[PDB]
Amino acid sequence: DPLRPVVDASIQPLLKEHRIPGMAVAVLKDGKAHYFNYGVANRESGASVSEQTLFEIGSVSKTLTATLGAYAVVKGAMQLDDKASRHAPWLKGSVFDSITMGELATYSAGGLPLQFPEEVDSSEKMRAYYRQWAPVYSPGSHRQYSNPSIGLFGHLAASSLKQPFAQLMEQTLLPGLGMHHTYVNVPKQAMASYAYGYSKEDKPIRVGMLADEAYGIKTSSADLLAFVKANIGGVDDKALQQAISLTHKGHYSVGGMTQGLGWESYAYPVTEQTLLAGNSAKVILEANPTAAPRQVLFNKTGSSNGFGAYVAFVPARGIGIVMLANRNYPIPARVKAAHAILAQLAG
Ligand SMILES: *C(=O)[C@@H](NC(=O)/C(=N\OC(C)(C)C(=O)O)c1csc(N)n1)[C@H](C)NS(=O)(=O)O
Ligand SMILES: [Zn+2]
Ligand SMILES: [Zn+2]
Ligand SMILES: [Zn+2]
Ligand SMILES: [Zn+2]
Ligand SMILES: [Zn+2]
Ligand SMILES: [Zn+2]
Ligand SMILES: [Zn+2]
Repeated sequence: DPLRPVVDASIQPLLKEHRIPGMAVAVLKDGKAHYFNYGVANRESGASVSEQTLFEIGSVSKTLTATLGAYAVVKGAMQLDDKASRHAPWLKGSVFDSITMGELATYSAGGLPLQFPEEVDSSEKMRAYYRQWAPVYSPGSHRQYSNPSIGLFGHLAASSLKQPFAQLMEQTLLPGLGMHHTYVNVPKQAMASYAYGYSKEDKPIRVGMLADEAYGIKTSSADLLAFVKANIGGVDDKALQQAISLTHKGHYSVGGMTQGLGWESYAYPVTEQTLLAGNSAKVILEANPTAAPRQVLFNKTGSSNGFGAYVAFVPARGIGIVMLANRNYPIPARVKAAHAILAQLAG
């Protein structure tokens, strides 16, 4: 593979510097998938990573949850300007009478936090959490990246479709996308392909309320590259195609980043500096005011304990990259390596 030297030059230094036990890398160019696999999925078994190895992709899950939401819209079960409580009777009477589904999807409802408080560990406590929640900002005015925000959006999207979220994903959406080894619940027969994550102390670890919706997907580099392909070349089902397209529309911007449903987008070519800034601690951790929206590059980061994932692609150039590791290594390292590889593929 004549792309191997290019990918190795950017990936190998990451593996050494951060002692990454294993990484699956997949690249798309000119309609062809290329797989580059490094190290081990499981340090006990010493089993090699392949493009069929399942990794936790953490917040990259939000691109798939967004696509379910968009599918619900395409099917007429909901609209992004619906008030949230329209799809949750238990939210009637709360501030969610005046927050929209799109605002939940784009983390712009008014300062829902990054994580549920640790005490919110059941269905009953979660419902009380949202019912008592007091907005910090007016709806639409600030982005605060939030699991409770998009988690709720996904949860209500499934409810709009009258099916549990895990079932819709595993039985309809993901196989519709060509993703047959992508799970919220990894089945018995897939367990032997399931990587372990490795904490900073080299302890093996595996994955909360609305975990499924916000960060719970297990998938392979092959499946994730198929999702990238679907975001470039498209898919057979008309409803799913339109769903995917809705996830590309920009809602608002924060600096040079434009927020859509799940995917975050940039004018391409994109400087390393612009891509680093939109994926910076400032953008991830603080509230930022929303501004008017923007070739286009789409990306999403994901970081669970013991896992670090990144996906980026450019439909106008037919290029894309997936990087899945079982170490949570820094986002800037992911962004830099991806940017370098895509620049070489773009020619
Ligand atoms: C998405 O991956 C999201 N990550 C999380 O919600 C989790 N942890 O976040 C950090 C490490 C900040 C924390 O400890 O609070 C998480 C999910 S399952 C699990 N065990 N941890 C992050 C914030 N998104 S990303 O874009 O920064 O990667
Ligand atoms: Zn490190
Ligand atoms: Zn209840
Ligand atoms: Zn529910
Ligand atoms: Zn520690
Ligand atoms: Zn057809
Ligand atoms: Zn919007
Ligand atoms: Zn402000």
